[PDB]
Amino acid sequence: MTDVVIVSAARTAVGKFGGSLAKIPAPELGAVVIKAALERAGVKPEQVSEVIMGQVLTAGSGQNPARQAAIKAGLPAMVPAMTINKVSGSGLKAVMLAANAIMAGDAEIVVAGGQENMSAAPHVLPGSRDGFRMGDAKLVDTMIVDGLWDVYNQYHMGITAENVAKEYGITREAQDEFAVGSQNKAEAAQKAGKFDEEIVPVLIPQRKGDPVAFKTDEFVRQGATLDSMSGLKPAFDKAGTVTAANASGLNDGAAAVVVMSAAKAKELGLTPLATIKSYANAGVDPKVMGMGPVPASKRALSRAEWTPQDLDLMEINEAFAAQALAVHQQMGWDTSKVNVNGGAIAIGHPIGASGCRILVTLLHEMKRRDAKKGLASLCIGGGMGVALAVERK
Amino acid sequence: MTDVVIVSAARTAVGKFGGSLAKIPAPELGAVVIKAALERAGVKPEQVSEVIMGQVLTAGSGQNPARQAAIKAGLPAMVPAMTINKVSGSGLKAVMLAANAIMAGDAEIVVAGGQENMSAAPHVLPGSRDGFRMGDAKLVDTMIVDGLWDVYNQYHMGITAENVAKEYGITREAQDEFAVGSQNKAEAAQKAGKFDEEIVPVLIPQRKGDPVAFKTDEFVRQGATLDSMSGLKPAFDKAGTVTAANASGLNDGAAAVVVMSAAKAKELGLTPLATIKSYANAGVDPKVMGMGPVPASKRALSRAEWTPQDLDLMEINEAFAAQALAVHQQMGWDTSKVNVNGGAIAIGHPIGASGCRILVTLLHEMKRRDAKKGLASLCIGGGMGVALAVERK
Amino acid sequence: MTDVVIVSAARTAVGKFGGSLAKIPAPELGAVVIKAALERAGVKPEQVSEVIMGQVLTAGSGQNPARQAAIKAGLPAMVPAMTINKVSGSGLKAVMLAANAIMAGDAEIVVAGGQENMSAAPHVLPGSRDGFRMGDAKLVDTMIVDGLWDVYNQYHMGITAENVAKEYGITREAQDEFAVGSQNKAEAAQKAGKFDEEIVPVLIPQRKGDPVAFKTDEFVRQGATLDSMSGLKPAFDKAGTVTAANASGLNDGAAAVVVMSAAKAKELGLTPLATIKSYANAGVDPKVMGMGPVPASKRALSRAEWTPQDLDLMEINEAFAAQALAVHQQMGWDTSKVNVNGGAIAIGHPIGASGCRILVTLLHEMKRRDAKKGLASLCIGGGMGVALAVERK
Amino acid sequence: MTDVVIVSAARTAVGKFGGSLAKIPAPELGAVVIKAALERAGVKPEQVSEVIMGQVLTAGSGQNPARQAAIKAGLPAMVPAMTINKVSGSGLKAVMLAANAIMAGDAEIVVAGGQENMSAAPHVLPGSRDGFRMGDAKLVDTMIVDGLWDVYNQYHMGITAENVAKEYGITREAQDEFAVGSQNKAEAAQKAGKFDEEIVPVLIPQRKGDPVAFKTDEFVRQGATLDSMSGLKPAFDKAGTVTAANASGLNDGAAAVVVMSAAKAKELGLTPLATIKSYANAGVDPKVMGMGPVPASKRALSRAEWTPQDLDLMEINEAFAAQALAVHQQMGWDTSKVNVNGGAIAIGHPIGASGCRILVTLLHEMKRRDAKKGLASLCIGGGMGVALAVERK
Repeated sequence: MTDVVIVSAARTAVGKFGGSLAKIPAPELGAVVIKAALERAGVKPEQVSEVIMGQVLTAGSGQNPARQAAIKAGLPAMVPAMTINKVSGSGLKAVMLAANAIMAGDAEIVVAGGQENMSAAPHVLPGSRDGFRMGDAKLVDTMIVDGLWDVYNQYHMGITAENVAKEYGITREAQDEFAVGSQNKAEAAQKAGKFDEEIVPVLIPQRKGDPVAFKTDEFVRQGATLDSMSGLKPAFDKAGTVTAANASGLNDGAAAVVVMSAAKAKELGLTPLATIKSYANAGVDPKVMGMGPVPASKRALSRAEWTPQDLDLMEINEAFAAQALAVHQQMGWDTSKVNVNGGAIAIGHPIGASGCRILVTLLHEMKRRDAKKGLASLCIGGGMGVALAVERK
Repeated sequence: MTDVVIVSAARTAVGKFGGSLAKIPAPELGAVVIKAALERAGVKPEQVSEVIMGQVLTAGSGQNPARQAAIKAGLPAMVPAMTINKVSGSGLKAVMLAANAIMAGDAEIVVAGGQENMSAAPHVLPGSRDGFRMGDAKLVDTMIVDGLWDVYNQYHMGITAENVAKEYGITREAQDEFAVGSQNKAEAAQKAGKFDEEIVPVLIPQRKGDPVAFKTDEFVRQGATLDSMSGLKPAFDKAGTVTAANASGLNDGAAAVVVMSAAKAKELGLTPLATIKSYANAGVDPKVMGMGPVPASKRALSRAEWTPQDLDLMEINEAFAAQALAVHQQMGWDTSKVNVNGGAIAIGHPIGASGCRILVTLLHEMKRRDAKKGLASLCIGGGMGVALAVERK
Repeated sequence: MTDVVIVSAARTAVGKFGGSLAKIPAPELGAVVIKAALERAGVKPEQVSEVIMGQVLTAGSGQNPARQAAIKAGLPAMVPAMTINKVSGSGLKAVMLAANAIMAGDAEIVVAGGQENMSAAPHVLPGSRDGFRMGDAKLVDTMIVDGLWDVYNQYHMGITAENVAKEYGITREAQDEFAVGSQNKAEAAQKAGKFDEEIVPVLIPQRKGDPVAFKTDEFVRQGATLDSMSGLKPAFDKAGTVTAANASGLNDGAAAVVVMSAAKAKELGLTPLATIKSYANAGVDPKVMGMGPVPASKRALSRAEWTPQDLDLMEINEAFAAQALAVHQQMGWDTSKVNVNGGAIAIGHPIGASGCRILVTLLHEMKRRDAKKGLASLCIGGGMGVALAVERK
Repeated sequence: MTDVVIVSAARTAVGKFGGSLAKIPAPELGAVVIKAALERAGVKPEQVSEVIMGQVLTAGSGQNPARQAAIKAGLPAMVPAMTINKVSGSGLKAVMLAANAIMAGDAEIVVAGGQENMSAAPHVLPGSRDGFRMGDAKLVDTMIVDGLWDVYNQYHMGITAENVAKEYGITREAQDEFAVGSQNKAEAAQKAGKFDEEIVPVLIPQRKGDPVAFKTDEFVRQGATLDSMSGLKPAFDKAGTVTAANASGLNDGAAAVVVMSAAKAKELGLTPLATIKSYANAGVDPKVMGMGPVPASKRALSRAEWTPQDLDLMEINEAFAAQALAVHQQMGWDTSKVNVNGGAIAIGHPIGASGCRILVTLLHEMKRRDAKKGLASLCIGGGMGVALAVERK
């Protein structure tokens, strides 16, 4: 059939919970990256066939957050858009959907990624429409129930990370060591300007002044040490191993890529960043959802006819050190090539955006080191994984 | 390219607002129809490659509503699922994504549809994290803001219907006539048992008694007359034309179809209900979103190399009589072949499910009258349409 | 100092929970009875020195509910008013404060009573001003927390009634005979027109035609039998004696009397309903709050130099059969003189009003029988009692 | 009826909105002053006949806040208590009711005052019991609606201040100058230690450390100048005179006095702080509620047979400089004898407590300077005033 290529890539910086992006709605972050990614590609808004954006947390967001991002980015009304939710998989699954559509001949050019503002997620009042005839009622945190809580077992994602830690023998000390590594890798990449090219600024309005650009991954902890972690108390289970320091955060951000067939890029005179080599999803038991990247990455590698050793660089999302370590244990690949600029423990985890955020990061680093074969993969609440492989000439 | 077929199709009856389905969460509705479509197909749950369900209103619904439906339907954890939101387009867009993934080689068997419980939609409290230092605060109705309110113009979907009525000269009296036709057609279909085959029952628990089977479209008003409608006051604009009787309702329901390649159905010994001939989306100005089906249906017909006159049967969703009538005026096709068993004014409009609900109704009627060429289409809040054409041997 | 007289008495009928008064704010109910009590007394609004109304549930009620009722009853701005809260004692305590003011020469004519709309009580959101940075938050039922919940032991008034039943050996059977007696006596009183004179109609706006006059104690169960109660489940504790049928309900209503010195009444040419003989409060352990009426009634009788046997008629509130029966047990008086027209189990218990409601009922029955000596008393959540004795010449 | 005397007086320091007392519920503030006032007087908890506490904002506070203060202060269950609401009049009115009760013979020893935590007042959800079938709902601020908002005119207390400013010609300049005066007087009293004796410390738990003694009027702004006020935006009306600096604030605190007959204090060997000479209430138009102290103070002076010139010392509450100035203009009294240690503009205005707070301040300063004739008065939302005159031998 047809090869799919990525012609451009952009992300916002990732905001801390209640931080610099907390008052900017997720679609407005999405618009920043859709607009930037098209500019970078040299593609006019009217040439876009569709926009697909992941967003998990949509309570009170208004009709179709992806359409809002597309319109706010300047795209004309003739360009249709769809919002998707595959939890942390969303941002990457959008690119997968774009590739399916191009391959099927349903679309020519697709802007795909994800957008999330966890800070702005509201509380919801279940049963409000009916009323509360007697007795107390509950205001439920949508960020938790819709973003972070397993339906089937009724406990937090952090408990799934405890389950994975026990199953694969991932100790508290190894978690913390992995977490310090991520922070120091991120600090080192940040301090050396390595995130400069991939980040586009978001202008934050200021009461009686000009807006200020936000363009730094403010969640990254500089000068992080093992000692600053090894004393912390477990966050989710009193006898447990997972802490605030060895899990990712609650974060805000967006990321997008522009996708088209290789034949279309050549028709337009565009040199692609990379070819999409393969992609795959996978399902696992919700109890061990952090393991999804294993069967997903294995399926993606098999579709690519690659081995884990053929890879030059990977981005494997760090929702929890416990799960990222188990994944590395089970894949057997070389971890000096994974998250070389740090991961989500340091950078943050805006759930519906991360899938494309890590792809953006992967592509920019590949180019910088002239890596030829890369993979991005993430675990997914409710027991899934997605993985996508890219190849450079 | 690979031909994609639909091998089975099932819907719940549509519940009234606060009616028989009001306490059954949308993913339980989806489960009922996923499970029945697979039974009807003769496809085991472990054969399924992916589930894709639309659901618009997801506040407090828990992680990834489509996964919830899949798991509740008895599908194993290895089967991935994803939720989508293209407003009222969702349930039909789901089927489109399924066909894309089959044609691309990404999936083999997909269960695709939509699910919605508008009755259960809650209120949300924006700003609840920060708190309310002084003064009052708004509890926002998610059904309205997320389902029924245009972002760009900040008014109800009903005003977009008034815009269309004005633009296209659709009178109050023409709307009411249409609406009475739809109710009378739905009444005739009910009395004749036309919906018996497509409807699968939902068992409604009863306090100290056996569950009761809900299996009838309880929103349908039997004995509807013009005099019952022509006296009502307009619902959205005091000088307008759109009333509660010539617009659809707020409703609960779900619908699903099982999709696979023609080669796969042959291998499995399955006789399809139909082949998917073509499909398309479209964008239009949000102010006239009701017109979405015109460019969508023209693109789908074009892709099929059919003309409007080639069609034997259509299902064009009746969000508002005003928009359904403008769509017919612009397409110029034979309206005696449209919504022959009634439409949403009568049956209801569970937004995230409607696009698959109408597909289910189309396919069952096509089979009963031996129609060969069909089309389903819907408008979409924010200014879009989708359309899908099917063909039977 | 002075003899204090009651010149007039009026009450609304008592509304069922969510029933006929549920949409009428408490001060508007209080306005009804203040206006009516003054017309019945022959006292014009500008002669009033003060208005004192009990209201327990005042969340979102607006500034000073008693002043609202006074203004709404047509009293001029020059007449001050005060709201009080002694839980169920409130409505009677108002009368006691009125009589103190008069005896001290602080006031001349006082309208005193209480008003309550339990149906309209809202939920509150504690911590709302600081916000809920992460996690679920509680909407607290003000009816329960402010009206019905013991602060010190953190359980329902119904558990205090279980405590009383156990300590004084009041059995489930005793309680149910008491409760059926109350229903039957109320039904007989309604048939005899006993409440025709005391009740002031409240006009209730209707969907269609003219407002309907609400003027009947609609909570009273006609044709109640022992068999309808002896089989029910306990309402507050598995091992309990207290049920929905042997406790009163959640109710709406108001009541007021007009109070002044005997000398002021003769100077104005008015004939009193009765003279206030004495009154008292008392405190008991919160655990057995239902016994409050014992030390309160003993103190009032002692202040009157009367014996329990001197009484012709008593109104002793029946929040719970369990506590009313223990009160009777400890006082030793003839229970056939008590609540002769039925009590709160049948009529209902609008908490801030009930203390004057029962006095109103007492005074009208005393007149009709030409009884000479009476007493009203109530228990009070948090461990108190109030009692007040009246004499007719 | 003998004279009534005040044997002791105690208050907390006044907290700023969201300040040092913010997390201490009102009845706990109440408890501090009840216990202290009894200790100062030499009265054992079990000798108390009744506790009477003002508290305006009671939404979710639990049953009978006055009783809660009494029990928390260590008074036995046998001591009855009552909460009252006459808005800002509440705390002085409680003393008035205590005096009426002693004169009447009803009580012997009464603890009276008020308590308020405005910081902690929650939001309420009106109609929550019935639910919100469609459309947005409103969370309402109970501080504003129950404490600060005029029922009849539907506007803030600040607007009643603007009414008084216009009607009595009280300029923006005159108001800023008065306000600078109050702040400067309070500053000097803090440096001098004039409040040392009246204030009782409240221990604020620290999380990190031992609990800190809160014992200073932390709202007082030291170094206040005319220049810091004279350019501020009006806070309530655009064409207005009232600002955040010439009005008091939103505050937390409690105060109580112990009251008994002169004969009783002699029997117990107790030296009064003062004799209650007289007291009065009054009503005015809600629109001009700030003038309430005029007729209340004239009525109280009249019952005392005093003239305004007879007074050695006054405490007239400063809700708004606009009304305090109008009150002084109408009474004609010596303003250098009013609020000599500063007033509410500086000290703060915890509404249900302020009427006792100013009395506590009055009594301590009267003793310090050997003043013989004193008076305390405040305005009341909804159009009222209260005044109480005291006399030292």
